[PDB]
Amino acid sequence: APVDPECTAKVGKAHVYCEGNDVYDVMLNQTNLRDNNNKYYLIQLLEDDAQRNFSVWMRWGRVGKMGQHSLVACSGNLNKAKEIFQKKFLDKTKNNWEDREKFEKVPGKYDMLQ
DNA sequence: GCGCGTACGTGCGTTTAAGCGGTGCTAGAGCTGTCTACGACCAATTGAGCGGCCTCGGCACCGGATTCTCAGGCCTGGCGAT
Repeated sequence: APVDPECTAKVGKAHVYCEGNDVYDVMLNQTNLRDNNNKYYLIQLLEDDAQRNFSVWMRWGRVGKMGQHSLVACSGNLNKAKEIFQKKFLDKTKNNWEDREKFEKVPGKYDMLQ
């Protein structure tokens, strides 16, 4: 699970956060020819290499384009970083992160790659 | 090949002058009669029209010069989607 190369402030200084089978790195997509949508949204919970400190990276646009981004700082509070990661995934897909081993999908919202 | 905008083809209802048969009249095409205006007939005169003759400048056109306009390019704002 690599850190986004567009995360130029934190790539090569941090890793993706993981626990047991779970991995806090996910790419969302939404494509719809009726209204000409073809877009993406990357989400990553990142932890620094040298110290127990956290951020949520996010990067989005039209598919294959640079678009926009944000690096949300969480200090030593992993629970805040988990909450922000899970909230963005929930708001973009109308369904939970945790009890979704089977990926159900709804209209007007993002899909997710494997 | 086709998205989608619309106008006339097709069915029902209203009502008006087309189509019609009788009544009635004089407007005017056609018949019969008047009579003199004028083309073609018939001839001599004579110059305009047409056949041969020039002769000159309108036109085509080759040399040289300038403007018109199509083809081959260039850059900044509108607003599209994120």
